[PDB]
Amino acid sequence: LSSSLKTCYKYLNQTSRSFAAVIQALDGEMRNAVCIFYLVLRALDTLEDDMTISVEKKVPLLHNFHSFLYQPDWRFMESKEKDRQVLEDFPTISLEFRNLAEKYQTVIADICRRMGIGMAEFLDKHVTSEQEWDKYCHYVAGLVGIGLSRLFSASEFEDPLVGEDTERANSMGLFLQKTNIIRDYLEDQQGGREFWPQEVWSRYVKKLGDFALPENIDLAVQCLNELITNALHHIPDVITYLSRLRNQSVFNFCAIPQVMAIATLAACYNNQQVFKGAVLIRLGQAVTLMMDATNMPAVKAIIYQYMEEIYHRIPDSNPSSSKTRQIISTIRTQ
Amino acid sequence: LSSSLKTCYKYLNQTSRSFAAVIQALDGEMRNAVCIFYLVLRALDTLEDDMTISVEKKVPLLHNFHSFLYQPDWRFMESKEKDRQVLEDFPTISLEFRNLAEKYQTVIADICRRMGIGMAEFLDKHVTSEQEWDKYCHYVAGLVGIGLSRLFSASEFEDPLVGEDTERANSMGLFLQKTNIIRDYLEDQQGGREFWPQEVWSRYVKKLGDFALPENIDLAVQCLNELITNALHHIPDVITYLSRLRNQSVFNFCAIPQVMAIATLAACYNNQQVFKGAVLIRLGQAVTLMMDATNMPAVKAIIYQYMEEIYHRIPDSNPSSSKTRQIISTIRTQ
Amino acid sequence: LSSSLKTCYKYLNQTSRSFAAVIQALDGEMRNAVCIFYLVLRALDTLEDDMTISVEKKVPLLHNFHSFLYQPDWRFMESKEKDRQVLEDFPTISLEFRNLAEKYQTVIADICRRMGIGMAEFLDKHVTSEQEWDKYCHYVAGLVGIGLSRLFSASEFEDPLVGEDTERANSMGLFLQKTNIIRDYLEDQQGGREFWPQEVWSRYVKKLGDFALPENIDLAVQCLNELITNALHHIPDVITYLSRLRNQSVFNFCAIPQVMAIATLAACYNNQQVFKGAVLIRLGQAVTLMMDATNMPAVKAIIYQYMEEIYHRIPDSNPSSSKTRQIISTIRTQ
Amino acid sequence: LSSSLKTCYKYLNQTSRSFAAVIQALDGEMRNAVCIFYLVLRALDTLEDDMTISVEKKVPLLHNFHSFLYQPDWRFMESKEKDRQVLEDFPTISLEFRNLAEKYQTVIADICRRMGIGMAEFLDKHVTSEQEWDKYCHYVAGLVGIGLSRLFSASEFEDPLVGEDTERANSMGLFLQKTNIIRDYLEDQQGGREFWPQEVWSRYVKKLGDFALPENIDLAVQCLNELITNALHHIPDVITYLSRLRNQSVFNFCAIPQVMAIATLAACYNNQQVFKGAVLIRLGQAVTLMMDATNMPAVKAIIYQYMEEIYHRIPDSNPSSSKTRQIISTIRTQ
Amino acid sequence: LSSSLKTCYKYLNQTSRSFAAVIQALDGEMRNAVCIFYLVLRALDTLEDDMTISVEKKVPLLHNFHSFLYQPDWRFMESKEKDRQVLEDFPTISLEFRNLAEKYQTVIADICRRMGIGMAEFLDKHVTSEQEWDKYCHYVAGLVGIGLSRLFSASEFEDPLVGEDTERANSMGLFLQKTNIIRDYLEDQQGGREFWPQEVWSRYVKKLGDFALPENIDLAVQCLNELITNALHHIPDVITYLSRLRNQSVFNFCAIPQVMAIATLAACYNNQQVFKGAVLIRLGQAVTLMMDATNMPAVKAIIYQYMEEIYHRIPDSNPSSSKTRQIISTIRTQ
Amino acid sequence: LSSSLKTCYKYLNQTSRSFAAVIQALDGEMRNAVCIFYLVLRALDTLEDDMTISVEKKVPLLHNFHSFLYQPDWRFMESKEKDRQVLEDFPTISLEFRNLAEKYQTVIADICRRMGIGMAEFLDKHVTSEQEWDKYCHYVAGLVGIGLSRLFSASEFEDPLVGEDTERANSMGLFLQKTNIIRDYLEDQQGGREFWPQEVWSRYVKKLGDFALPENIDLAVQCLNELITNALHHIPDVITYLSRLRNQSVFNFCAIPQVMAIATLAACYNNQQVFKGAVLIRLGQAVTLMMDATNMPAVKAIIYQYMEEIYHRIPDSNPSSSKTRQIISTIRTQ
Ligand SMILES: CCCCCCCCCC[n+]1ccn(CC(P(=O)([O-])O)P(=O)(O)O)c1
Repeated sequence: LSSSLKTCYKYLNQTSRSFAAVIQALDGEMRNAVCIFYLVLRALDTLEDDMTISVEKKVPLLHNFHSFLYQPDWRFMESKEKDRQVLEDFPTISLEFRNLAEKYQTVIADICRRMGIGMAEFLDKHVTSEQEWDKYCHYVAGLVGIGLSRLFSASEFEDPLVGEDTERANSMGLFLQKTNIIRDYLEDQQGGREFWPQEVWSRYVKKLGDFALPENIDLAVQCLNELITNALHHIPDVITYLSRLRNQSVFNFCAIPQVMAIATLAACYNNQQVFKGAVLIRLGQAVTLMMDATNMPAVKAIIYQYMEEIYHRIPDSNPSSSKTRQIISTIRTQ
Repeated sequence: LSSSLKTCYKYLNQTSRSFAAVIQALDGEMRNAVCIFYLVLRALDTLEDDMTISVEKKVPLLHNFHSFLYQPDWRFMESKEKDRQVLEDFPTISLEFRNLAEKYQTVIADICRRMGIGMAEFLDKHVTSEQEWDKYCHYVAGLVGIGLSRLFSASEFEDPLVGEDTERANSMGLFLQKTNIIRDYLEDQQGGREFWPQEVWSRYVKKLGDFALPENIDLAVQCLNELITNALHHIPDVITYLSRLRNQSVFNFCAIPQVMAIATLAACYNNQQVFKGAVLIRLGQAVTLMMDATNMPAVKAIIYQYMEEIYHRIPDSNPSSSKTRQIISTIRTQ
Repeated sequence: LSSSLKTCYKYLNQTSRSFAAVIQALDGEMRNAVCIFYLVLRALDTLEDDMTISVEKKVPLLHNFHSFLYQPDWRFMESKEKDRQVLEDFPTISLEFRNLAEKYQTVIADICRRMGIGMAEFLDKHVTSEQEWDKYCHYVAGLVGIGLSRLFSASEFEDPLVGEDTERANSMGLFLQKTNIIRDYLEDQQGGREFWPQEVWSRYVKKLGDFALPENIDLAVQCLNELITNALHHIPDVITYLSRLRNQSVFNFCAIPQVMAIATLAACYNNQQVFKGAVLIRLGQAVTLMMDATNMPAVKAIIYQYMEEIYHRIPDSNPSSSKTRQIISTIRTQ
Repeated sequence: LSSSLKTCYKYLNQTSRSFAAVIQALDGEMRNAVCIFYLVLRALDTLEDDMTISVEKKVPLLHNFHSFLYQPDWRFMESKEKDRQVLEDFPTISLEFRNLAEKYQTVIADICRRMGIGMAEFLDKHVTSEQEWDKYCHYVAGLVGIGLSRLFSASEFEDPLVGEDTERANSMGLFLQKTNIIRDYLEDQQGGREFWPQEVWSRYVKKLGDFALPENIDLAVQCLNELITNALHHIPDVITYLSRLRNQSVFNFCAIPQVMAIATLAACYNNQQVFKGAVLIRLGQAVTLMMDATNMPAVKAIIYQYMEEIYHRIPDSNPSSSKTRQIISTIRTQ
Repeated sequence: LSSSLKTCYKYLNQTSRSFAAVIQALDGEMRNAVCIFYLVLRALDTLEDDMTISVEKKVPLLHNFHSFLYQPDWRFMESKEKDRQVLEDFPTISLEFRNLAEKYQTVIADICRRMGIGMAEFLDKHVTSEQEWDKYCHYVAGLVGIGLSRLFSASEFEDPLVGEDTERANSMGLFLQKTNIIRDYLEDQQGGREFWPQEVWSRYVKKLGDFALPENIDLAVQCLNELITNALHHIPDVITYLSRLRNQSVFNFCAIPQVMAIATLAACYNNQQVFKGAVLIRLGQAVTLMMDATNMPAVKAIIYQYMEEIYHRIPDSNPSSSKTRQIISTIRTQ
Repeated sequence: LSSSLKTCYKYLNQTSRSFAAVIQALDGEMRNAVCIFYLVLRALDTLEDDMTISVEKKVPLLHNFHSFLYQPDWRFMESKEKDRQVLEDFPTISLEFRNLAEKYQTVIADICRRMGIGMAEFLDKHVTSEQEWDKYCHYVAGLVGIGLSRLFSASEFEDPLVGEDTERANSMGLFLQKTNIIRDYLEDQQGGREFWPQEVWSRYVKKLGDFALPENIDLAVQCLNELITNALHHIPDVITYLSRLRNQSVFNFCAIPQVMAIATLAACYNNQQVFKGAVLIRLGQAVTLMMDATNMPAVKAIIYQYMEEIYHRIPDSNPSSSKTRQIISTIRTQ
């Protein structure tokens, strides 16, 4: 019907290779709510990425983005980023945002407000400590998990307990983000962006860029393995979060991406290829090829299979070997 | 128990490459009702297929087929087709037909009667307009969908609405038949049959067979895309139909073929391979590799994913490009 | 919490390539109960396998194994088998066994007692009759299915009937054991172990080992098909058992191995490769690659498909051909 | 099966009028856990109650009571209290405690250690301030609510948030205790124990025992009303707590006592009978006489009705009148 | 939060002795929506009540009441009725009305309009025919059931069919209103209000008020029984309606009142007390004393028991004996 | 609609003091199916009760009763029993029976047959051993439970596992029957019928009627307790049976009768009143007066409370005492 809503779903598919389908498969009111949430977040993220926008011009844009949702004519025409159209045709997006029930608007605007402050905070600095890593990931992904959880509950398709558990919801976002940051080292490196925590990579090399030098491959993998081990600590929370869900369309939406990130970490673990090029995500063992990620018991088994894929490859010599076995042990035994 | 019922199930597995498994997995009374229904339709389809049966003899056979279901000793012994066994031993099958609850008999006979009349009508002509294309598919597949739907409701395993909404049920069949007709262009051409609507292909070449000529590949593909674009229009109905199902065994039976057809059309889209041989039914992206077609939400996501696969390949120079984008856009927004 | 329980799960993953994942996915109490059960069975199985332990020395260990579960310090340090770790660190396993609720201990201890008795029984004899084959399989697998079934009922996650029907539960074990025995012919031969029932292979050759000879390949496949035909008889019971399950985690745990077994039999049927090396278990038709083994209707479909995969490869000449067709027919018509 | 567990349930019934039935009705694991938890707390409570034991001998016992749980032979044979049997045959109870899953053991032991510390602390003093009243109630009731919530979560029959939100769990306990303390004024005076906050009753009389004086009945009722108004403040939390529950057996166990407590408070409100004898708990209005406390909405309705029963009888002349009306309004509106 | 909303709930508990509790127990948005709806209906009803308000001054107030919802300052200070508080502080109510999601406002406003119209229409006449009785009940209660039903569907806590089947919803209001009109005969007569249909009572006496004269007690009871029999015809629709509800909080809200109405009719049937004083609503047999009205099957059982309580007390010589038996027979059999 | 069906429901209410309401509350096809099943069962029982019918005339009526269901004009106008109307108007009943789906007919027919056979057998003898007592109860109550269970499963409102479990369905029946037999001793004696197992009452008195003698009150009570103790042994099965149920209407129907019987036994236990006059069924403690029997945990709680009510009154001086405690402790610990 609505031509503007049509445009939004067009944008959703243009900017989301890996979420559009599951988003469109969401039950009732969640469909549009999550679609709109994805688009405005996409716009806020594009603003953050655009390095052609000076920091002093970017801070206000990020700080006041949540208010733009209520400015019918607001738009940004100076972006040179690839997803710039959601910024250039933002009026069509904010229009549909204002068409959403108020309970959804409140959540989306709140997350944008907080995300903007968070992104602005890290514009002038690099992630140093692992604690700072969690903070950054909390700002660009954790809040997304929290926001989404609140939309699920406000829609009534999910229990109020889902949106209430902000800790676990934050973990869902932290896990996906860390996995992406780890996987995209080379890509981010070649792009002038540094996301790997400094207090970690500085124990291996002088400059993050050195992991890009073939003569430092050994040290690079060791660091890679330490970061992966860090990310695995979020899996217990992920499993707890998914176990609470009761709506199938919501379960598929939340589970598939977590399982893909896990498959991603398994393929990247102790993999020199992370620093040479792209890594191929292989489908799995025999038991996995018999199930898919659409029921909780099956999701656990698929995760456990991937954990052993890793556990099996842990080199006694890796300086994170014990930590890696420990967290995988915890995941198995829980 | 019954040896004749056993023989029936033997013939089902011998004559149904892709439906036998799901049919045998159907709950209660539906199992036998659908088994027999499949057997008589296959027998009817074989009569129509056999080019060694003169039109003079064929017309009466197709018109009166439905009544043979009531004649204990009727059988045909002159078929040369591969599945002739269901015809030569029709008494065994007709015997089991008469054992079904009267309510299922009504549906089965009614569909055979209408289908036979329909097949007789197309013995002396080819499909011309797109309207005739729908009419033809209605007779050989649409009615099959209507029949099955009415059986589902009659058995009470599915809501009355399932059997009542004949339009949606018809679409389910039309989508599969059109998809198969598109896929099998080359196999049918070498077989002496023409199913592609003449009013569509005549606007590209002079004879349908011209598409098999390496020098016409481009026009051939433009026609392929137009027809695929025609088939895509049934998807909203397929989704509506599937979303109404409540029985797991019925859901698997109905959803599996649909998703298969959809992946098939995605693989054929703008693919020149359609005119050189058989086409690869890929595997999917990552989001799909983690989902199977057993719950509505997952099916929607898989369908939406295949829709994007097609959307990504729509060349701007294709004369149907705008139409193809249009229908996909509607499927996303609904 | 407990580090001993963690060690147990470490052992589970070290000794079980294909069960660990689905075992860890079991709901609540069944998780640790099945884990521990798997581990004690594995310890008992290892003692049994060890050919460096004389029969006189071995018998008392098998007979009293169930009692060692209550000897806090008991362990066995003289094994050279691959999984000896579970025997050498048995106190860690029995400690957790004694932590399980008493109702579970009773079931596990009872199965261990009866299994040791049976295992002792066969230390000095080979399998002769087919009836002896069922008894041996009952001892090393059938009882496992009965034990597990009693754990499911006692946990209340499954109906009281699952545990009470020892016959259906027994068939579950027999089917997996027979399938493995059939598949591992060559590996067992080169190991000095013989499990194919003598009365069956003797009607084809003088020494079971002759099947390993290239010149007897024809008689080999014939024996292979007769045994496979024997195994198929448990499938009706397998299906009955699975259709009573109501817990999803227990369903995945029970269904997946049975399906893998069936896929294996289909692959081995009329295959010379069984006598030359490892057999490649391949994908499946189209209808199967669309579904996974996590819902009863889908499992039925998957099974029916493999049945037809065997059925239509049955050589007219084969001595069992008519037996094979008859059981498959019974499986479909039920 | 085991007579020691049978014996435990025997003691559970001898020592609990209003809990034994609902406790035995708890699903799976929670049954024995809560049963044992109840028995040990009853044993601890019996020691504390016994004025026959000297303070310097009682303190160490209360402090180390948690440790006896691990001492197979520990037992107390010098008590004169009615429920002395649980102390005399503690080995039976501790044996079963040690048979519970470790996760339950640590929760129970932890609560017993903390409860003992608080109990010892209040041996030589009475409740002065209202803040002290919460503290005393925390030690003898709040912690039980926290302990039970942790057990519910650990059993997985309830959400992780139930065991995490110790504040809400605490309120469940404080509400029941305060109510009982308010109700049992007379009974306690005649027993030599003082539980009404001195800082509260002191503003009305000179000695708590004066409310027992006919001539002071009016000051009494006013103090009664002030304390009840204090208790009514835990209701919002009680509603928050009960709203998170998803297991019916746990819901019954938690909701029934809360509702009875609220009925008791409504009956005692501005009732002189409190200072004369036992107060009878009425029938409830018409709306409540068609609803039982087994589903949250019904429980809410029941609670709201009792709130009105109290709101209707608030005397303007009462000094707490405004406060009372306020808390009720907050409960109504949330 | 909002002090105005707080005030609204205070008035709800002031003006509604029997709906306040279940309204406050409604889930999410239905809570405030229904509370406000009740308040505005109460104000409209109180205007209509005030005899101190001349006809030509009242008619406008009734017709334009639906508009005062949007007049921020609108308020009436000349009422003497007991619930005058809601008219004097109407802006507070109207304010909260405007805070509701428009989809709710739309429903409420539409009902207040159609209600004021009908109310106006009856200001100068009495109820003559039975058809006119239905019309009057439609206006003061039927429309209410429609409005509430439409609020439920718009909240989506209930299926769309609920707000769709206006006839069934109308029946809900008609059953309650008739029951109350029957029950409050004396109270209404003493107030100068006559709601019993003249075409029914004039067959017994000359003036409806004569039923208040002890000498006409027998005739009064006969008429009483005729009207009750009339009311019973709405029961089939009440059961149908309730059976479609899916939200527990909505079910309690709807079922409790209906069950209390049926119990009231049962107590009033062939009961002289109706004309002497008030009637006590009876416990219930033994089967009912074992269930509450919170689940459909239980509600049906309660309803059937009350029908039998009536059926057994039907006097053969009663003028409606056959009609009464007929409808109760219809109810049992459906 | 059907006037014959209406008449059927009139007889249900006429002949069934307690079950009518809950039977009419059953979902869909179970309603009529169970109503009709109750009527035929009542007719068949009335034939048996009629002592004016000679044994040689009675026997054939019983054995062939099951065939009368298909004999349209069959009826019996010679009964003097109070419920004779069901026999005289049997054609109305047999008519509606034949309107029931064939699946329901089979069960009812099958049950009547087997029940008639069993009733004939006991026409000339008395219940001797307790094993005989179970046999009799099996024929007049147990089979009813087996039938109902099958009707539930056949209707598909209850899982197939309910119909299958015959031993527990039997226990359900045996418990009610034994309970009524124990309660109606006096009434059965003054009626010339003896049902207490001779082998048990013979160890107390010479003639079962002696218990009616005030001089044997002590031996009477003792015998009473020994029988009640006997009955209690069915409770574990009763609890297991109900725990399996999933449909609410079926649950109320099954649960309520069992709770009443339990309450009955509780009131009768060690109560002389049994031999003097009608026994009264008490309220039930505080906790129970808070729950109804519509959810399994509440039912367990109710049962457990009544069990305590009996355990409390077990006199050490009784000779069954140990047996009584033993069984109750088992019902509690399981
Ligand atoms: C599967 C749940 C039901 C299993 C038991 C079904 C048979 C019950 C046998 C007891 N029985 C015998 C006579 N009655 C009639 C009973 P009623 O219809 O309420 O008059 P009651 O006189 O109250 O005991 C019941």
